[PDB]
Amino acid sequence: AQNPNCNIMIFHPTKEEFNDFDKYIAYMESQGAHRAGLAKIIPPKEWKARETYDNISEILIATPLQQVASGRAGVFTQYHKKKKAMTVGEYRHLANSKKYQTPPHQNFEDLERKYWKNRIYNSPIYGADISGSLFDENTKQWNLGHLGTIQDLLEKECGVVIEGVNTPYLYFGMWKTTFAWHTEDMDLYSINYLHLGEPKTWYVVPPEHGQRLERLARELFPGSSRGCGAFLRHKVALISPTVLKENGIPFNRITQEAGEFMVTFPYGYHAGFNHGFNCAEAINFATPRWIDYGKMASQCSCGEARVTFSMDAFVRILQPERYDLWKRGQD
Ligand SMILES: O=C(O)CNC(=O)C(=O)O
Ligand SMILES: [Mg+2]
Ligand code: NI
Ligand SMILES: [Zn+2]
Repeated sequence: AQNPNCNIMIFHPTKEEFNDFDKYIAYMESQGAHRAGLAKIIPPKEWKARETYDNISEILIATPLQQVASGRAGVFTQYHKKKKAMTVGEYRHLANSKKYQTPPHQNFEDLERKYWKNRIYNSPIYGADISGSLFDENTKQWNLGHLGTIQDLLEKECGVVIEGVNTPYLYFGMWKTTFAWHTEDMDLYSINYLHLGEPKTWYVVPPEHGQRLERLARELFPGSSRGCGAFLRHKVALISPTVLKENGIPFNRITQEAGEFMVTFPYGYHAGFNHGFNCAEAINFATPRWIDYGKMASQCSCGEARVTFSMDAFVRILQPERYDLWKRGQD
């Protein structure tokens, strides 16, 4: 068995190997990369996502989200308070202000210490989930707006044509902006490209040990667990590495820098934080190996998780028994 300790693997494809996206994912899996839940892909030195980032300031962040925490430093939830619209140029200036900027630090490990110690005492503002793309249309390799769609994968594997579309999303972050512990919708893959700015630190639990993380979360968030049998689908709960180590949960960590891709694998729980002003682009995707994970994915039916149009068909075809109850949650 390849990669039996489930370590995060890092890949350095040549320009030739960067042509065929599906083939390279399958290669990474042949080496055991999925066992970690997360992999890093450093693009060939010849590749670029676009020529410059000099003209992005007029993108609108229609609904910036202030991430307000409750709990203790290592075990907390966050809620998202909607703020007034602002442009990317306005948000970058805000991120760089004395109130929100990254503090002085020695290295990534010192910054990580400061994040876990102090996150809860501040409320950073995240421009998340903004439909669009920063890939130049002429970038032909690993262009997250030109991937094969999940609907076409389901049709190729299972023969059933379904409605729905699959487009990328932009994330504009600042110091302390936080992504809570989750897997993807329908336990899909995700791919995330850090276009510019400061790093993003990731934590991940191997897919084979995901249920250990779920059992800890039910113990640590006991009211949320009674409210919903899949409450991590709400994407609000944080648990620190120190707490995970104290409770024997297997995980790994890695820092992504500008110019790098990360891939999350089906049922790979992940969480993390931004180091400073940055912009990332991400999208879900599928491969043939996903189909069995899609069929087994948990679902929130309490009404909190509220998701895309396109998830309807995935539930309806892969999980017909759950469909009725899940759709009640969506309506
Ligand atoms: O970058 C973020 O805030 C969150 N991204 C992801 O969870 C991802 O790409 O799957
Ligand atoms: Mg612009
Ligand atoms: Ni994710
Ligand atoms: Zn729920």
